[PDB]
Amino acid sequence: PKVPLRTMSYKLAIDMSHFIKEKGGLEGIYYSARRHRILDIYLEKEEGIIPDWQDYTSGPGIRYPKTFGWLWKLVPVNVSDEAQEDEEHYLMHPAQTSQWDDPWGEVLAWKFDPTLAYTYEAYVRYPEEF
Amino acid sequence: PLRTMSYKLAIDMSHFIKEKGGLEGIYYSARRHRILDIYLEKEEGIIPDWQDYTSGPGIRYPKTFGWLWKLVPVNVSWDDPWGEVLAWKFDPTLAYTYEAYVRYPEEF
Repeated sequence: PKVPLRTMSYKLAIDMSHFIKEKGGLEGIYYSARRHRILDIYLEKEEGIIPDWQDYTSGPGIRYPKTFGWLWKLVPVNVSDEAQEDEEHYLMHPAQTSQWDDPWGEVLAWKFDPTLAYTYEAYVRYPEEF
Repeated sequence: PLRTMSYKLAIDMSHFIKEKGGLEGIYYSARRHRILDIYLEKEEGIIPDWQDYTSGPGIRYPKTFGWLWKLVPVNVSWDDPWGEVLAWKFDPTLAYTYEAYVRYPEEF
């Protein structure tokens, strides 16, 4: 039936990290609050993961996942050339995020990082965010 | 991972694009043609050998069976060798009729 709820432990975070990768992964997909909550619902629905686990550090640059074992961090994506990323947008995806949705103005995309299983960067670098 | 544009892929990419703002009603140009080429080469690794449209005056039909987009003239009363403004129009019946090959097999 429905998977019983369970919190994302360290081992579960790794297994879910690879489960999402095997499902195609999130590489290079642009981050967003809506995509964030969609990811949350996907793991509750298919795997019963209580969705109190997906959070990222806030400083500029890499946004490290605050649950240790989650291997999908956020990275800033480089400036889009004036020509022709705006014509590309009109042509294909006319509905764009505003970069100032992020407090640092940075456009964020998911990136996979296996080393995040061996260093809890979020807590090692920014303990004050806990 | 370059992959070539199959029928099922053309259907899906047709739908993905149409789902979003997509190409609907947008003025066609040789520039915008290549931009679409790149955006698909990059975002899905599709060799850009698929997006051709039949030549003559009138509606231009896509030469990849499964690509659900054609080019339609806009009434008004230039880039086009026939003297027409062209616009992208989604058309789901191209899933079931290879109009390009039916009407103009010459171009194959």
